[PDB]
Amino acid sequence: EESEKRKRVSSAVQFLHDSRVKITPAANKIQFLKSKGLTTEEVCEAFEKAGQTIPLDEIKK
Ligand SMILES: CCN1C(=O)c2ccccc2Sc2cc(NC(=O)Cc3ccc(F)cc3)ccc21
Repeated sequence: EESEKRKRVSSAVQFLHDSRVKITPAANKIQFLKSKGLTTEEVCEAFEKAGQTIPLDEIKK
């Protein structure tokens, strides 16, 4: 749980840093990360650690 959480968040951060990912809508990114088993908590953390505007309009909670 703990180790898999750390790894998910870290993978999400590198994901958000990908130049091809960055130019896509926030919605795409959230939905993909959710399909990757991240919690909304972890999604929010990833955006923070990646220094990217946490997408405020959060539909999928
Ligand atoms: C091929 C480039 N790319 C996308 O275009 C893209 C853009 C928005 C949403 C999903 C995708 S699929 C995709 C995935 C990835 N990376 C992974 O699938 C690896 C990964 C990322 C986050 C995780 F939580 C687990 C594995 C990189 C670029 C990329």
